[PDB]
Formats: sequence, structure tokens, C-alpha cells
Amino acid sequence: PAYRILKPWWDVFTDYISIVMLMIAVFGGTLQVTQDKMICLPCKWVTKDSCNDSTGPTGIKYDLDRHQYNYVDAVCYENRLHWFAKYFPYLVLLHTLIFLACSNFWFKFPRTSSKLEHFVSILLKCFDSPWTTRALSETGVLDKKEGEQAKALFEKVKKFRTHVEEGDIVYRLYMRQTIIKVIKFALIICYTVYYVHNIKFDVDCTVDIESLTGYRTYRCAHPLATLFKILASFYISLVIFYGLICMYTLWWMLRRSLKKYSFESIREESSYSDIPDVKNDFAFMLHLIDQYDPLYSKRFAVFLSEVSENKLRQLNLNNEWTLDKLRQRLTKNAQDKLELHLFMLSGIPDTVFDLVELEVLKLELIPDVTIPPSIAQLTGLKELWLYHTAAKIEAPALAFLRENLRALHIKFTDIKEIPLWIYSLKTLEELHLTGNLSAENNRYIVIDGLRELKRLKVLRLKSNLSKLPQVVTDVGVHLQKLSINNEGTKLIVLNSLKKMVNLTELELIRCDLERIPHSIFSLHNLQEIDLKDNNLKTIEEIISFQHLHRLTCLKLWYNHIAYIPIQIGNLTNLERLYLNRNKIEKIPTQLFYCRKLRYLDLSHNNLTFLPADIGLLQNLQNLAVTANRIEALPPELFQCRKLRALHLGNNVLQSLPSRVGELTNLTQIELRGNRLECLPVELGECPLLKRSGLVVEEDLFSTLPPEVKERLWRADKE
Amino acid sequence: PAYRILKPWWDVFTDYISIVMLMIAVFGGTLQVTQDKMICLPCKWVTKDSCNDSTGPTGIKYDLDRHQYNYVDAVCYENRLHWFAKYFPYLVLLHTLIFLACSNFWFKFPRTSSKLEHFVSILLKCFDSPWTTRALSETGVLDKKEGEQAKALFEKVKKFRTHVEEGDIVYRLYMRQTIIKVIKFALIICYTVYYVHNIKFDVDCTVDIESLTGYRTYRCAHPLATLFKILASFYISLVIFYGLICMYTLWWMLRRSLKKYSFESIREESSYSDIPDVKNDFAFMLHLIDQYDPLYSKRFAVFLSEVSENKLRQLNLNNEWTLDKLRQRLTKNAQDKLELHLFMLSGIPDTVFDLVELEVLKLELIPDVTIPPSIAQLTGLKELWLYHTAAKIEAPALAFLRENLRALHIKFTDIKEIPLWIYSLKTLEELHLTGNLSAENNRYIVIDGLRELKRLKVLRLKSNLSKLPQVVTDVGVHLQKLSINNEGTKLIVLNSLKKMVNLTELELIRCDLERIPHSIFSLHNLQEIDLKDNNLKTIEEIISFQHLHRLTCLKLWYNHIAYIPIQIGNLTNLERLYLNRNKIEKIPTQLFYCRKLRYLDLSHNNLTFLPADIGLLQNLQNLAVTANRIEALPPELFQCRKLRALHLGNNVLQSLPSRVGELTNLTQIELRGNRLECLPVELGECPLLKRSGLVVEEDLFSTLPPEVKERLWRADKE
Repeated sequence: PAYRILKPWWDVFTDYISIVMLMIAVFGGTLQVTQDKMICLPCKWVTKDSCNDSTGPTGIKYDLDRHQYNYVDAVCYENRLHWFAKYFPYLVLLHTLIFLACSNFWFKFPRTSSKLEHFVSILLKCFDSPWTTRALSETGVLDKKEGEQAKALFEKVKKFRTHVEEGDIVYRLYMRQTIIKVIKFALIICYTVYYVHNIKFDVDCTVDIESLTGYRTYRCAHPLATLFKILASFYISLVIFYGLICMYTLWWMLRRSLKKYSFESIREESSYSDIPDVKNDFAFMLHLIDQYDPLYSKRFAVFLSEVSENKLRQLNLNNEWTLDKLRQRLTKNAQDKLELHLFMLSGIPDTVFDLVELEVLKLELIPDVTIPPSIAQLTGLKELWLYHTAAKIEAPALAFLRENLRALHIKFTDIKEIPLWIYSLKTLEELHLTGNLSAENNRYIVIDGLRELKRLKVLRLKSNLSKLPQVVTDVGVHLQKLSINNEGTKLIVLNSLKKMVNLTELELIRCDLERIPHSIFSLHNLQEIDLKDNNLKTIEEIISFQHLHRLTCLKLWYNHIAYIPIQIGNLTNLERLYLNRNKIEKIPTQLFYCRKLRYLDLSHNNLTFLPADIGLLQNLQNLAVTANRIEALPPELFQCRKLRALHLGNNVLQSLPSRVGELTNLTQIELRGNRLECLPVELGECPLLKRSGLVVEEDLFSTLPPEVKERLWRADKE
Repeated sequence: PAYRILKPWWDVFTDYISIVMLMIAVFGGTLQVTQDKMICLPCKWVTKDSCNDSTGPTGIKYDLDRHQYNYVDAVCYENRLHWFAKYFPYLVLLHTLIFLACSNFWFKFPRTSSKLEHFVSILLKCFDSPWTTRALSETGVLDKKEGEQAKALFEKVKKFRTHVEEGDIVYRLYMRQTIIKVIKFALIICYTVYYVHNIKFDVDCTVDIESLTGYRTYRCAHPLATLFKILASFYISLVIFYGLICMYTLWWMLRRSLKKYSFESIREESSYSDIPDVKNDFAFMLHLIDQYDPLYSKRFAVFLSEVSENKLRQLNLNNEWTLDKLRQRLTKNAQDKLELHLFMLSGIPDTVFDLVELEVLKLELIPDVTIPPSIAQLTGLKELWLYHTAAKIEAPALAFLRENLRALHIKFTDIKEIPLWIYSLKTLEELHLTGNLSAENNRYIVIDGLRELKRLKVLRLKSNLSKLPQVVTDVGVHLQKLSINNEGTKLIVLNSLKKMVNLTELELIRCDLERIPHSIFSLHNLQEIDLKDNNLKTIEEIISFQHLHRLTCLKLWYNHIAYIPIQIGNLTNLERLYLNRNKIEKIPTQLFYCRKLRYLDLSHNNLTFLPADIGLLQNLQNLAVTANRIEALPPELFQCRKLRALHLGNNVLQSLPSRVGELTNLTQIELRGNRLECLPVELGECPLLKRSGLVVEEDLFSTLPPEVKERLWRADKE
């Protein structure tokens, strides 16, 4: 009932033959025990120890008692009867017992019985499971219990295959059994056929007992000799059949090299082309199964396809990730949109396509995943972020992304990681490419699809472009933003940056320009310009920067600018400025002639003084001079009545003048790290300054009057 | 334990006959073993080696010992008794064992045992399924798992049919078993009938043993001969019955060609004519079941019919989407009409036709659906939407569609999936085509049937067409509204718009025209014209637009329009003008002669100040200058009394004049992004202004007077 699957036709035939042999043995034994008498009549004329057959006919007088006849019969039966006639039932019993022992050797040997039982259990589990049925049907909806059962079955199959493939004990044990059976059959046939002629009805007895009966030789009849001969002939025929069956088994084991299973037909007909071929000690068991039924091997093959594992994992992650877990995983990014982050997942769960409130989706390391058509359900989806993930798409999904998606973020490290269908997404407007794409004589060739992005407005190219692609220059005629981050790689434009007339913004970070090209001056639509991390040394080209009519901002932080050019104040259009973390030695008053200035940082500079005209910028609300050599705070600086926040910390400023409290728009002050003695009393009269905005050292905050402390704490808490 | 179903009645009769034959074999064998002695008396006078048969009578003295009598009996039993008389029970036992082995060959042969057990297991699983009961009762809502297991049963039945139909091992094996039984019966009856005549009570024995007893011939008696003879006659009769049953089985198996099955009663009493004929290796087992009883075959044939599978799969789907949940999913579209969408469904539920009040029906990604006649019930249906859903149709459904529809939405990714019967419709007013269709050597051939619509009024095209089709020009003689979306690809017209004399509204979306074609001006009856995102810079052709007197609304936004020509003031008929997202920097003074303007859009442009002539446009209500360079709000703007919308966000607005309260009709305004330090007191006197209509910073909202804040809160609350 359990191992019957492992018994082919030859095994069951041999079992039935052994049963018949046991019946023959017991019948012969009980027949011999019940009666096996001899009937002996003495020879009156004895020659060569056998009588020569030398009014009406009359009987022969022997003058022998019945007891003497019984004694003669017993003596002749014990002595002159061939051992084959006396021991045939016991010999056939022994032979069939040894045959049964050989047959059950592997079943009763633990070192192989455990493997056989485990294989039977694994095959039954793979056959009766419902997952294999749908796996064959597919050539998706699944239950959690079914998913966990299938996962357990897959791991059990893998561990069992790993354990069994290196054994190679069942095959050689079966070979030994077959060889033993064949040689035993041969020897039994030879000896039994040669000795079956030694049992006969007429047997001549010469036991040499004349002191008790007086006769030398006796002619004895064996009444059951014919029946025993018939039984022996029938047993010989059964042994011939058994040996022919064993020889068929031996031929079957030495014809196709059962150490190897090709497994090609099952994998090719089931579309599971990547099914590895079975090695030794596991191909033999599958050969036995095929002899029994190929259907079990067919149902078991789907657990070794290297694809059904991926499908089962995808279904399991679909089932396990509930909607509530994803809702708890929802995040609001800096742009105030519902973000759902997926990281370290083999595939995209299908449950994420149930929350239509998703706005920005980030995918990171999602290998070999295909975009499901269910993406059309997420109407509110706006941003798709791919991190080192080469994913496939479907026609309905492609159409939905072409007609709904607006922003795409791409982080990659190889050409194959860039989906080819991103070009057809014509509603895409915000693009973020992160990853090297420069190639030797192949650069910017597969990137000709940028023309298709008609609605592209926001572009970010991070590929260490030592050469600027001409396709980007041609497509910039409708772009509005372009931030190129080369990670310090030098930027070469070969006079191709003046063609993007509609480029409203231009950012050059880590481009290592070392000097401002003249093509920036042709960007009359420019409003915010930055050369951060370009190690710029001179910015005197602000003279030619005057062409930019609507240039409302200018950032030059994190550079080697040694001084502020006198021409920078002539661009009255400038409103926001970033000049901190530079090597500026002194600040000329020329810059302070752009009275609409509102953003200006001078932190982490070698400045040791503050000019007089700093207070003439009444629109300024951000003063960041953190970690400077400024040691005296000028009273004229306090004229900026609209200075919401100022940063003075880490400086060498000795004290804060009393004019700080004259500002009612103050909200935040950064003062930690200064050579300050005590905060002024006037600082506590600011209606909008609180402890959140008043960040200073512990002792400096302790220098304030207690009423100022309690007012600040009450304002901050309530 | 009900494996007997595969055994017909004749198999049971043969098994019982074999049991009786085995019983009589055992009886005869134990009788012969226990007592089979022969009693022999020598003939004093012998003629022809036979008994001569020739103061009162006295017994004849033979002078023979009892042991000599026993020897004579044994030698006569060995030699002169016929082998059939001695070995009748053993031959009967051997033949009975051979018959049982033949009967149980296929039952125990693993190669066909697997097929038999799989067939009986599938039959028993099918029999207990409530699916069969429901199908029979069809001549009604159950558990979902019942439908799941029904589909699993259907799939496994199909797989088993595909597997077993290729083998053909059970029919040939059964035929060979029957042939072996018949030939064995013939041989056994021949030899037994021929040799039964030798079972005689008296047997003439001439063993020729003179040196032992001294008599030539003997006259033996077989006391068991009569019982053996009657047992032999009984066994002959049983063998005759067995052979007759075997001949009947052979005739039944060699007359109807069991390699094929009819399956004709199902398509008559149930009209399930989709069941194919069953070929070998499956028809044989079905015939055996029919021999048992045809009920199992009848209740199992339904699983081979795909029509029953489809109908009860649809029934399961209807059970999945109940009416209450269907109406829960029922919503209202953007046109305030009842709409229902079906996404990622295997088929269209029948329950969707319960609600006849639907007007818009969305069918997206519903594979291989045929439009049923049940759509005729939904007389109120007006719009049917197809999103990548290839749909087949029937005559009544198409008849209902041709006279009870308003608009049709067709979204496709491939040419072959669009329905072709759409052209037969005549009640259709709006047709929505979505998907690129242009190809070479078959250009614009799929939509050649668009001319069949003689009532087509509004045409909406999403096909990315390089050139305007001639069929569009042919069908435009009666159109009213045209919406073209080239997805940013440049469109070539070549004077192909003047043929649409009755066209009312012309819409060109993402056509990348870069220049307005002159055929637009020739449509004197045009009402609304759009050039949405067509890379237009100059619109000076308005001199030609002056031919269009009834151009109430002109849409020229999402383009690169640099400056508005002064000739736009000639078109005083403009009422709704969109000019946002353009390079427009200033409003011409002549534009204000168009006093009919009511909707003006200028957001996200280079506007810096508003002309003083804006106050003369009293008809204006909606104004949008969001994200511009507006330094301050002009005073003359406040005299436009019925301005219901003023979008001034993301500007550089500094001071808000107190005259905002003069706009009693002002409802919607925003102050985000504008550096407004303070607010006037008249802002809270406008009845139509509410807190939800006031988009302002929370602290700047607190800057409102507390009475004004309470008034705005009261307005917002109710």
C-alpha cells in the first residue's frame, strides 16, 4: 500500500511466483509427512543386486511377517532413497525463502529503506498537491494554506534531491540482488535438472540386513515418486520463469544506463525548459516510477523547473502582503504624496495595486519582474522609481503608463538595466537618470529615443558625461530644467548648450568646469544657476551674465571664489544668492546694491568683518555666516527689519548688541559656538522668537533673565 | 473498497465459477491424497492379458502376502492407471489458478493498474461533486470553494483525458487476456472431454512382475473412480459455462470497436453537443462502466463538455459578484451618469444586466467575451467602453447596440482586437478610438468602415496619425466636434479641413503643428479651436481668424507663444481665452477691445504687470495669472465687479490693496507663494468669499481680524 509504486511488473510477478513456490513446498512437506512409505519385495534370485525376473500361476512364498516388511521398508526409505526425494519440500522451501529475502533485502535494509520511504512520501505529496495541477495547466489566485504547503513541498523536494543524488547505494544494491537471483536461478536449474532423474517409482534397495530377514536385495516401490517428480518439474518451470524475469530485469538495468535520466521530453512538452537532468541514485528511482507510471514523474517534474519556484514565491508574497500592511507602509515624502517603498523583494506584490491612493511608487532591486496589467487600477499613480531594476511591461500596462505616468526615477549601473519602453511614455515630464551610460563609439546611440519624450520638462542626467550628447542638446529646445551630475567628471559641450533656448533652469553640479563657458549667457530664460562642486575660482563673467533678463537667483556655494566681483551688484534682477562655504576674503559693497536680495549665506568663509551696506538689504530674511572669523556685530546690520532668520553660530562674535530686539520678524537664530558672554535683555522682546528658534549654548541660554526664560518656554510650549 | 465497479457482471460470474472450480479441486485433491488406493486381485486364468472369468463354494487361495498385495496395488496405480484419473484434481487446480491469474492480470499489472486506479478515482470524485447535481437540475448560490473544486475537477479531467488517450494499453491487454482465457478453455474442454472416458471402476492391470508375485495380470478396482467421474463431469459443465461466458465477452468486445465511444445520449437528453468522441484507452473503461451502469458515465460526460464548463464558470462568477456588491461598485462618472467598470475579470457577469438604469459601461481587460442578447434588457444604456477588450457579438446584441447606444469607447493596442461590427451602428453619436493604427500597404483600411455612420457627430481620435485620413474627410461632412491627439508627433493636413463644413468644434491636442494651417480659417461655423501643446510661437494669423466670426473660445496654451499680436483685438467675439504655460510676457492694449471675454488664463507666464485697460473687461469672471512676476495688484482691476475667480498664486506680490473688498462677486483666491506681509479689512466684507475659498498661510490667516476670522469660519461651516 505504501511501497507498491516501487514494485514493477517483474517484482509482483516474482512475489506471486514465490507464493506459488511456498504453496508447493508446504504441499510437498505435508504430503511427505502424512505418508511417504515404501513397499519393498525381496529378490529371490539376486544378480547384480537386482532380480532378473526369472498348473495355473501361484503366489510366491516369502515367509516374512508384516513387521519384517515394515522394517525393510523403513530401512530402505532411510538408506537407499535418494536425498532429493526425501528433502525436496525442504529444499524448495529454502530456495523460495532465500528468494523472498533477496526480494525484500532493500525494503528491510534501513540505509535504503529510509530513502525509499522518504521518496514514496515526497512523490505522494507532489502527486496529491493541487499546485502541480495548475502548474501543468498553465503550460493567478492561490490560497495561503496552499501556498505554504507548496513552499514546504518545494523545500522538501530540494533537500531530498540534494541528500539522495550523492548516495548511489540503491542502484548497486538492486544490481547485487539481480545478480544473486540470476546466479542462484542458474545453479538451481542445473542441479535440479540433473538430479530430478534420481527420483523414480522403481528403486532397487540393497541395505545388507540378512540377520533379521534373510534376504540380500529388495525391490522397493515409491508410490509418491511420480507426484514428487511432477512437483519437481513444476518447480523447475517456475524457477525458469523466475530466472527469465530476473534476466529481463538485468537486461533492463544494463541497456539504458539507469545512472542518468535525460528528462528532456517532460521539460520540453511542459514549457519548463530549464529542468536539470537527474543524476545517479535519483534517476534510478524515477526509472522505477516510469516503469510503474510515467504520470507520477510528470507531476514531480514541475518541482524541479527553476521557474515554478519563482511563481510560487510571487504568489506567496501576493498572499502574505495584506492591504493593511501596505497602508501602514505608506509614507508622505517631501512633496506631500503617498509613498509606498518596496525594497529587497523578488517581485512586485499584487496587493499594492489595490490602494488607488498611491501617488509615488519606488522599486529597488526587483529582479525579473514584469509590470502586471493591473497597474491600470492605480489611477492616482504619478511617480515610478526604479533602482537597478530591469523590469518588463505589458501592452495594457504600457498604454496606462503612457497615458498616466508623469515622473520616472531611474538608478542603474548597466545598459540592460534601462527599460526600452520608457521612451514611449509620452506623458512623462520628470526624468531622473542615475548611472553610467558612456561607451566607446557606442555612447549616446541607444539614447536616441529622447526625441519621443515630447512632454519632458524636468531632466537629470548622472552618467559621468565626459562628452555631452547631441540628442540631449536637440531635445532641450522644449526642456525647462537640466541638472547634470558627473561625479567630478569634466564636462565637454563642444558649443552645444546655446540651442536649448526654452531651458528655464540650468544646474551644473560636480561637472568640474573650472571656468564658466560662454554658452550660459545665451540662456536668457535662466533664473537659478549653480556651479556647486565645480571648483570655480573667478566669477567675473557676471559682466556677461547681464544678458539674463529674468535671472532672479545665483548659487555659487562650495567653490574656490576668492572675492566678490564688483559687477555682481549691477544685476538688479538677482534676488536669491548662495555664497557660503567659499574662500571669499572680503565683501565689497557692490553686491549690496541689489536691494531686492532675500537669500544670502556667508557661512564657513574666511570673512573677518561685515561691511556697512549689509543693512541696506531690507528684503533679506536669511543671514547665514556660521563659522566665520566675524568678531564684531555691526549695529547697521540690524536695519534689516524683515530678517526672519539669521545664523551666527560657530563664529568668534564677542557679543550681541541690544539692537537685536528691534526686529519683530525674527523667528530663528543659530548662535552655538560663539565667544558670547551673555545674551542681551532686548533679545527677549521678539514676539515671534521662541525656544525653537532660539538655539544657543547651555550656559548662554542660562545667562538670560528668568522672566525671559519663562516667557520663551511658555511661548514655545503653548 | 469499491473497486468492483470496473468488474462487469460476467467478470463476477467467472470469478464465482472459478471459486467453485477451486473448491472442487481442493476437495478432489484432499480426497486423492487421503484415500486413492486401488484394490487388485490376480487373475488365475489369463486370456489376452485379461481375466478369463471362469462341498459348497470356497475361496481362492493366491498365497500372496499383504505386502505383495500392496506392491501390486502401488505398481498398478503407477503404471496401469490413466494419468488423468490420478492427476485430475491437480490439473483442475492448475487451470483454476491460470484462470484467476488471467482475470487479475490487468488488475495487478502496474502499467495498466495505474490507469485503472486513476480512472476509478476520477470517476468517484466526479460522482460526489455537487456540480453534477446542479447540472442535472438545470435540465442557486453555493460556496466559492465548491466552484474552485469544480474548476479543479474539470482541469484534472481534461489533463487525464489528454494523458490516457495516447497509451492504449488496457484494451489490448484485456483483449489478450480474454483470448488466452478462450483458448485455454478450448484446450481444456477438448482434452478433458476426450480423457474423461477412462475413469473406470475396474481397470485391467498387467504390470509384468513375475519374480516378485508370480502372476501375469491383475483385475484391479478403483473404489474412488465413480466420485472422480462425477466430479470430472461437474468440472466439465463448469468449464463449459466459463467458456460460454468468455465467448460472450469476446463477442461483446469484438463487435462494437471499443476503441471509440459514441456519446450520443448526452447531446440528446441534455443537448450538450460539444462533447467529442472518446478514442482508445478511455472509451474501453467508459464501456466497462456502462456495463456496470450508465449513470456514472452520464454524470461524468458533462466534464468533457466545454459548454457546461463555461456556463457554470459564469454561474460561479455571478456568485462571486453578488447584486449587492455589484451595486456597491456602481458609481457615477464625470458626466454625472451611472457608470460601471469591470477590471481584470475573466468574463462579464450576468448580474450586470439586473440594473437597467446604467448608461456608461466600462469593459477593460475582459478576455474573449461575447456580447450576449441580455444587453437588450438595458434599454437605458447609452455608453459602452472597451479598453483593450476584444469582443465578439451576436445578432440580437448587435441589433440592440445599433439602435440603443449614444457613445462608444474603443481603446486598443493591436489592430486585430478592435470590433469590426461597430460600423453597422447608426444611433451612435460619439466614437472614441484610442491606439496607434497606421501601417504601410494597409494604411487606414481598418477604419474604412467609418463612412457607414450617417449620424456620427463627435469624433475623438487617439491614433498618432502622420497624415489625416481621407475617410475622416469623407465622414466629416456631418460631424460636429473633432478631437485629434497626435501624442506630440507633427501632423500633416495639406488642406484637408475645409471639407468639414458642418463641423462646429475643432480640437487639436499635441499635434506639434508649429504653425496654424490655413484650412482652419475656412470653417466659418467653427466655435472652439484648441492648439494644445503644438509648439506654436506666433499666432499672428488671427487676421485670417477674423473670417471666423463665431469663435467664442480660442485655446492657444501649452505652447511657446512669445507675444500676443495686436490683431487679437480684432476678434472681439472671444469670450474664453487660454494663454497659460506660454512665453507671453505682456498683454497688448488692443486685446481689451474684446469686451466679451469671460474666461482668461495667463498663469505660469512671464507677465510682470497688468495693463490699465483690464478694467474695461466687465464680462470677465475667471482670471488666472498664477506663477507670474506680478509685483503689485493694479488698482483698475478692482472695477471688474463680477470677477468670480482670481488666481494670483506663486507670484511676487508684495502688498495687497484694500480695494479687494469691492469685489462682492469674488469667490476663489489664493495667496500661497506671494510675500504678503499684511491684509486689509475689506477682504472680509465680500459675501461670496469663504474660508475654503481663501487659500492663505495659517499665520497670515490669523493676521486677519478676529471678527473677520470668525465670519470666514462661519461662512465655511455653513
